[PDB]
Amino acid sequence: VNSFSGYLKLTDNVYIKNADIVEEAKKVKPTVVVNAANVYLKHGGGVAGALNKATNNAMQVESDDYIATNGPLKVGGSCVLSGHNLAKHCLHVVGPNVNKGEDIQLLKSAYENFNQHEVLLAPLLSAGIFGADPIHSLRVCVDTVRTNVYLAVFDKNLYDKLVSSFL
Ligand SMILES: CCc1c[nH]c2ncnc(NN3C(=O)CC[C@@H]3C)c12
Ligand SMILES: [Cl-]
Repeated sequence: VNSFSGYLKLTDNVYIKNADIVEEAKKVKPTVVVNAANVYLKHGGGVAGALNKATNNAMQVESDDYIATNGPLKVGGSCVLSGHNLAKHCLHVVGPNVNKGEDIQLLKSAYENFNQHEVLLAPLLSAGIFGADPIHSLRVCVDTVRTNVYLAVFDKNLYDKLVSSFL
């Protein structure tokens, strides 16, 4: 038993809710919150901008030090950093940005990072401002992640579409 509440069980291991991931994180304080990161960990907008704002920019400060030491992530890759006031850890995961021509097949690689964590709160990777169809992102998630994932979808109209088209 865990502290997540109000989710639709899509499968044995995937759950979904209409909520802002930032508010879910503040309420639950999960072990792992997933950020929809870019390779430079420049958290300007979308999920990343919202999470970073909620940390009062501490996420960005930590991220800039990470990049200065290690260089950029790979598309499809990830790193574990602090979750600051939102979670124990933040798993920064880079899904492909189809607006930049990046291979949508890399979305499966991106979701594979989730399997290194038993339970995660997460957004739909590559969707939103990253340009991919959220319906596709949800399907890849279900077909790739085997650990317990709680997906927060802020857009209510999209949530309804994701639910209705699922089975
Ligand atoms: C609007 C930005 C945002 C803030 N907090 C969020 N929490 C969850 N998802 C979010 N955005 N997204 C959707 O709602 C559908 C896919 C895309 C990632 C957000
Ligand atoms: Cl977004």
